[PDB]
Amino acid sequence: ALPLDTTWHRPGWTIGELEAAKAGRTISVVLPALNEEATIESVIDSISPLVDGLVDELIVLDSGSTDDTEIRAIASGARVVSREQALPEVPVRPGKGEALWRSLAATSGDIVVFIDSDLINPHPLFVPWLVGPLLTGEGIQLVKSFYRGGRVTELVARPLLAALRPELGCVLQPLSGEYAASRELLTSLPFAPGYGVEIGLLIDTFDRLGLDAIAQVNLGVRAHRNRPLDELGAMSRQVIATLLSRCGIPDSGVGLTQFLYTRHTWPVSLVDRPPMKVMR
Amino acid sequence: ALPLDTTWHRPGWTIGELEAAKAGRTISVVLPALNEEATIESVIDSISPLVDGLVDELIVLDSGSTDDTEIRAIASGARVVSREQALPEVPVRPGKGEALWRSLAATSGDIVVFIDSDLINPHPLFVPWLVGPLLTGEGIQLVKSFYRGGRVTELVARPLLAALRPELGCVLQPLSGEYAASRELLTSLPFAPGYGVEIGLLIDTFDRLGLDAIAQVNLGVRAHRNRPLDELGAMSRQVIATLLSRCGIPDSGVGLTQFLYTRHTWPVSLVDRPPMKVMR
Ligand SMILES: O=c1ccn([C@@H]2O[C@H](COP(=O)(O)OP(=O)(O)O[C@H]3O[C@H](CO)[C@@H](O)[C@H](O)[C@H]3O)[C@@H](O)[C@H]2O)c(=O)[nH]1
Ligand SMILES: O=c1ccn([C@@H]2O[C@H](COP(=O)(O)OP(=O)(O)O[C@H]3O[C@H](CO)[C@@H](O)[C@H](O)[C@H]3O)[C@@H](O)[C@H]2O)c(=O)[nH]1
Ligand SMILES: [Cl-]
Ligand SMILES: [Cl-]
Ligand SMILES: [Mn+2]
Ligand SMILES: [Mn+2]
Repeated sequence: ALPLDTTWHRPGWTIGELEAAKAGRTISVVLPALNEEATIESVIDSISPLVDGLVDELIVLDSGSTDDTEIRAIASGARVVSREQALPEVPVRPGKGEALWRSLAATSGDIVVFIDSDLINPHPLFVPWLVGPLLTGEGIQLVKSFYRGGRVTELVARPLLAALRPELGCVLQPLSGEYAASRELLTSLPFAPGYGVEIGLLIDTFDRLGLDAIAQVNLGVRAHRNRPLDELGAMSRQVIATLLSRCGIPDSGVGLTQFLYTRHTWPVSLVDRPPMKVMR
Repeated sequence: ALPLDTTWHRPGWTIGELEAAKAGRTISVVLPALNEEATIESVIDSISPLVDGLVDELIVLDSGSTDDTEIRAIASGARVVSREQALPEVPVRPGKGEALWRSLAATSGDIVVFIDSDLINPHPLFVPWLVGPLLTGEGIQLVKSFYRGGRVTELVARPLLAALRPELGCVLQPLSGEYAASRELLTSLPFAPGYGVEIGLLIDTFDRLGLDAIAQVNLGVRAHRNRPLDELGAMSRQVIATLLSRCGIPDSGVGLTQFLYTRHTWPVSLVDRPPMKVMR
């Protein structure tokens, strides 16, 4: 009933059917992680039984952790790849976008799945639920999750999309960290910096391929790290810079300032990474 | 230390000094109210001792209440003015902006003060603190309050201003409902609809008069009705339509939709009321 292919109920497919449907295509899973020692093990454990079956590859992309993220992820059997290791010829910039962009060079799967590493008790059918529409459908090259409280999503991302790309008004969670896409699409698109990366991929995919190429899947309920409002403001600012730029609007480049009563300025970036294709 | 005149500490002035400084100028106070029976009395009580002294006029602008707002405000001694009564030649539209715009025709003070009517225990020096810089300073024609959690302010309004009008980055509470301004300025400016009205007045004042004409004052701590996120999303959407329009950006006019799992669409308006001047 939406112009967008939307699975509302627990998808039907079994692990075996999904695996059959691959037909020579490979699947990489990527867990970006910055200081997530309390949750990383459980996220890995939820996925690693799929490895050498439905999933051909799982990595943790460690984004500069100074806690025990790497040693715990290793103890869980995971290959852990630093930003450095992932693309050593290019100096490292901070932010999630960079980490995901670099993960394209550390993986070789025809389909790439992203899952956040701060999730509290993730379901082991997250990945199968997400590759469903890529594997069985035709035309689909991006799958976003939705769930059941997304303050930045509900107050910033979705109202700005109603304002400037109303066609995407039917995406329920445009900022979701859990999503899958073809390598062909991801290495052809630029990667916005920091927390701008999801909203950039969504709009560029739509602008380049239209809605027919985009699916969304219910993953149930989502629980993750709840962050203080001051941190979310910084995030929101980067979401706005990236969204305005994709819509042709000039962004000042001036970072958000907050007065807690003292003055702090958060970084914002107007620099995207290019399509990973150009690094061939 | 800011390009904006900012009173950080309890203003010095006394009620008598402020009253002397009026020099023939009159002061109207306006309380917009939609279904605020639990708080309206205390807000009125906090201000009505100023009447016939510092304040020449106090009204409640009743915005269509179906609870006991009017009868309680009356029992508190307040003149209660409906949207109808305030400007009978023009049919009533919904939203806060309309109510404030109409209040310009129901008042005659050279200075107009707005105070929200859902405030929990407001301080009786709110109004004196707000008219301070209009009464004593020179050049000032708008005074906004700030305070000490403003989710729409911190995630939408202030980051969008950093993006599109960075000069206003130093306004700490651009959406505050407690503020004062000259009649000359207010009847010269258009009034954005619904919850767009504050952000519209701020940007138009700046664009027309620059920062020198704008002051802000600490009013301490603010407590008010906490609204559900779905309601705030609608608010945020109107804040965005109004902000984009003042910045020269085309807004789709498409209202926000939410899926709670069922589909609802909230109204958004691209229609401003004209300067009240044209209704002379
Ligand atoms: O520099 C960074 C920052 C974050 N992360 C990881 O990225 C994931 C999501 O980060 P988080 O700090 O938990 O973001 P959220 O506050 O949850 O933001 C939501 O909205 C963001 C904007 O789209 C998305 O990037 C997020 O995935 C989404 O969960 C987590 O596993 C982090 O460890 C990094 O790897 N590097
Ligand atoms: O149609 C309406 C809606 C609201 N109100 C009154 O306006 C005031 C503020 O409304 P509220 O629902 O409490 O808004 P907030 O969620 O607090 O929104 C904040 O941010 C808004 C956008 O700028 C401002 O309009 C508000 O004053 C500010 O408090 C209250 O006294 C309401 O009774 C009306 O009179 N008519
Ligand atoms: Cl291409
Ligand atoms: Cl004029
Ligand atoms: Mn998170
Ligand atoms: Mn309120």
